Amino acid sequence: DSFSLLSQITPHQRCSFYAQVIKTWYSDKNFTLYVTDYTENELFFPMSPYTSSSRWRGPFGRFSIRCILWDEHDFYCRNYIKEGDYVVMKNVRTKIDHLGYLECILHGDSAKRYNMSIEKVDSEEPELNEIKSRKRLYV
Repeated sequence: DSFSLLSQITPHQRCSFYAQVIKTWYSDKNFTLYVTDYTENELFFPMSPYTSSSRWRGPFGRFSIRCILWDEHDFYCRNYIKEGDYVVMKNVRTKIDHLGYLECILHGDSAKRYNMSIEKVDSEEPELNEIKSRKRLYV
């Protein structure tokens, strides 16, 4: 249907959003992104500022969502989407993990049944103006 702020997404729905990539992690099974639009969601994991060792600089608290990418989504993004990039995720699915936190999932879809996509957004696009503005306010 249309785009949501990350504060508006709920579990077990299809949604679309713009976000900034905070963290990436590739593995032999999948590719993981942690993204934010600097809006808070009560089901996101609360990122701690106190962790003894971490390369995460922010945002802290419940402001970012983990996205797991498998199969073609992994192969496409794993050496392409980078920390600090802006992304637009379209028609992606949300779920709740074993511990109750929201996450986003992109399952391999060779049948092309669900129409999902993730693409990089050029940093000058106006749809990113609110993220940039909220980042300033968050900080």
